[PDB]
Amino acid sequence: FLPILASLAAKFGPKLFALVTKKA
Repeated sequence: FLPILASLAAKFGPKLFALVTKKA
């Protein structure tokens, strides 16, 4: 889903992957 942008949100946001994608 998406090009790299979704994974960039994940990587540059450890805040974002923990919050948005709930991986924390």
